[PDB]
Amino acid sequence: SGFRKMAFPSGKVEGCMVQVTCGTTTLNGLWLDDVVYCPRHVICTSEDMLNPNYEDLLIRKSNHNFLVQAGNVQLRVIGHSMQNCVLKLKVDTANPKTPKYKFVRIQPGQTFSVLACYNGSPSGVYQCAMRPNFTIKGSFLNGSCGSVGFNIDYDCVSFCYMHHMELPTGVHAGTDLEGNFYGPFVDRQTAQAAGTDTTITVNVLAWLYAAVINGDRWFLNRFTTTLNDFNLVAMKYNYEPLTQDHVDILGPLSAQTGIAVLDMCASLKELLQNGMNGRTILGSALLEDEFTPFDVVRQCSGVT
Amino acid sequence: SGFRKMAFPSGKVEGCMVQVTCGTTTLNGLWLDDVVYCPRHVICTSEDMLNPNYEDLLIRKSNHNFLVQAGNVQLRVIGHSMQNCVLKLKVDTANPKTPKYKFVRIQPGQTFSVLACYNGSPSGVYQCAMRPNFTIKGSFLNGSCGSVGFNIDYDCVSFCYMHHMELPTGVHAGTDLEGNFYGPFVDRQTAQAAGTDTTITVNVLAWLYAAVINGDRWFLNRFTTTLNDFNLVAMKYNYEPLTQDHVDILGPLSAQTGIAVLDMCASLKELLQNGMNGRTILGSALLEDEFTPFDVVRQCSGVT
Ligand SMILES: Cc1ccncc1NC(=O)Cc1cc(Cl)cc(N[C@H]2CCC[C@@H]2O)c1
Ligand SMILES: Cc1ccncc1NC(=O)Cc1cc(Cl)cc(N[C@H]2CCC[C@@H]2O)c1
Repeated sequence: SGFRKMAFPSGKVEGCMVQVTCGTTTLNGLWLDDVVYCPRHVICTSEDMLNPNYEDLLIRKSNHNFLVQAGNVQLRVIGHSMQNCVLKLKVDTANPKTPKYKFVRIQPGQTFSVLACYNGSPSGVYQCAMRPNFTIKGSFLNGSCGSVGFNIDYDCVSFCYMHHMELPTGVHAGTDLEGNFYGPFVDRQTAQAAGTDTTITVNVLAWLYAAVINGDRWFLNRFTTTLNDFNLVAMKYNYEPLTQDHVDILGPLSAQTGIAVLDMCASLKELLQNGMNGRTILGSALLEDEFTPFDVVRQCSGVT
Repeated sequence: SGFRKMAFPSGKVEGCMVQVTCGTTTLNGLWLDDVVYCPRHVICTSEDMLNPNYEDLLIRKSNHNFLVQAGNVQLRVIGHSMQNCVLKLKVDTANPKTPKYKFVRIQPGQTFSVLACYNGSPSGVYQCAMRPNFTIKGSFLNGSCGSVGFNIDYDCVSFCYMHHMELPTGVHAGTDLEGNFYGPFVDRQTAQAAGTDTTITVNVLAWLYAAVINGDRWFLNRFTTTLNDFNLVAMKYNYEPLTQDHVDILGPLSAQTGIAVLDMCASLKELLQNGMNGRTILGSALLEDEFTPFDVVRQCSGVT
C-alpha cells in the first residue's frame, strides 16, 4: 500500500547524458549509438535568441565548434545536422551504454520521467505530464536544456521529450526527439502564452481508483451519472471531456475495485461541486491528474 | 523555475540490487563489495512471522539456503551473519558496480530517495521523509522488502534505509543498514501503532522559501512573530517546535530571498490559522513538509 508520484529508474538514461558546448553556450546532449542529440539553440548567443535564423547561424559552425564531453572524456565530432529544433552530432564512438530505445511523440495527458541535468551530469529525477496546453510543469534552471523525458517498458527506453525552454510564465516547453516542439512554441525569445491548462479527467479518475485500492474511500458516494451529465460538470471546472475511450482505458481499475466508471465519475462530480471540505485523498488536498490509468496499474502491481 | 518532489538519480543504486531467496521467501538485497544486505525475515515462513525467534530460525539455515541472484547470474554464498534485523550474506564476488558508499542513520525530518524493487529489479524511484513518528509514507507491495533509501553527495551514496514492513495502518517501517529499526517497530506480525505524525515545521518553511523563489508570493503578509509565539500556534496544529538551530538552518534561504525567518514564520502562522482559502502554493493545496532546507538549496541551485 501507499501511492507515490514515482519516476522510472534513471540509470539507463544517466548512461546517455553528455555535455555539449558551442562557443560560450553549454547544455546537455543525449548520446545514443554514434549520435548526440541536443537543442539547436546551443549555437546561439543571448543576442541571437531574440530573432534567430538557425540555418544562417549554423553555417558559421563546423564539427570542431561542437565540444562534446562524456564524463571527463572528449568525443570527436565527425558530422552535424539540424532536424527541426534539434541538432544531431555524429560522433566517432558509439555509446557503449546505449540502452534499447525508441523515439516516441506523446499525447497530452501522458506522463513521463525527467532526468534533470546540468553540464551533462544528472541532478535529479521526477515525474511529470504533457499538459493539455502542451507545456510541462518541471523544475529546470539555466543549463538544464537538453535534459530528456522518457518512459521505460522492461528494457526499452522510449524518449519522448527534450527540454528547450522556459516561458515567461514559469512553464516549460520542449520537443520530441525528432526536434518537433510540443504545442505551438518556438525556440525564440518572444511573447508566447501557453493556453488554458485544463485538468486531465481520465488521470483524476485513475488516481481516485488508486485511492480506493489504497484504502482512502471517504469520497465514494451513493450516486451515479452519465458521460453527458458528467461532462457538463467537467466543462464548468476546466476538466477535459471524458470519452468512451477513457472509460474503456479505466476498465482494469473498475474491475479491480468493483466500482463502475460512471459511479466513480459521480464521486468526482461531487468532489468538484462540494470541494474536499479540508479532507485529503492519498495525502493530497487537490485532485491529482499526473497519474495515467497505466501508471496506477503499474504502481499497484509492481511492474519492474 | 518550477519546484518538484525530486529524487536522486538511481543508477548507482540500481547497480547494487539483487534478489535474495530463502526457502519459499523472495525479497531484495543490496550488494556492496562482497556482502549482500537483506531483511532477516527472508528466513521466515508466514507462520513464523507471528512470533519469530530469529536466532533459532537462523540455526536451521546454511549458506547454500540463501539464493542470491544478480541479474540472471547466481552469486555463491560463503558466509552469513545476522546484525540486528538484517542479514549480511558474504559472497565470493565483489560487486563490480559498487559505488562509493556510507551507511548513515538519519534523523526524523530528513528526506531520502527510495528505489522500490521487486525480485531484485527496480520498479521506480520516489522521494520521501523519515516522519517524526519514525515511519515513512512510501509505496511498497509484497516483495518490496530490502528496497533501500539513500542520499547522494556527488559520487558517494549514503544508504539510510532498508524496507522491512508495512504496519496495519498502511505506513512503512524499516531499518538503517546496520539493521536497527527506525522507531520502536519490530519485525513481527503484531499490534504496532505508529505514534502522532507531526508536521516537519522547518521543512514547511523551506518549501515556503522555495515558493517565493519560484514566484508564488500571495501568502507573504505584513507581519512578524517570535519563536515562542510561533510555537504556541505550531503546538496547536501538531507541528514540530521550531528551534534556533532550525532558524540557522534556514539562513541561506532567508539570505537569498531577503525574507527574515520570523517573518516567514508569521506567514506560516496565518496559513495555519486561516487556511489556503482554495488557493495553492507550488501546485499544492496543503503545506508540504518533505523538502528539507538543503533539498531546496540543492534544487534551486542545480547541484549534480
Ligand atoms: C533559463 C531556463 C530555465 C529553465 N528551463 C530552461 C531555461 N533556458 C531557456 O529557456 C533557454 C532560452 C530559450 C530562449 Cl527562447 C531564450 C533564452 N534567452 C536567454 C538570454 C539571456 C537569459 C535568457 O534565459 C534562453
Ligand atoms: C506486504 C508488504 C507491503 C508493503 N511493504 C512491505 C510488505 N511486507 C511486509 O510487511 C513483510 C511482513 C512483515 C511482517 Cl512483520 C509480517 C508479514 N506477514 C505476512 C504473512 C502473510 C502475509 C503477510 O504480509 C509480512
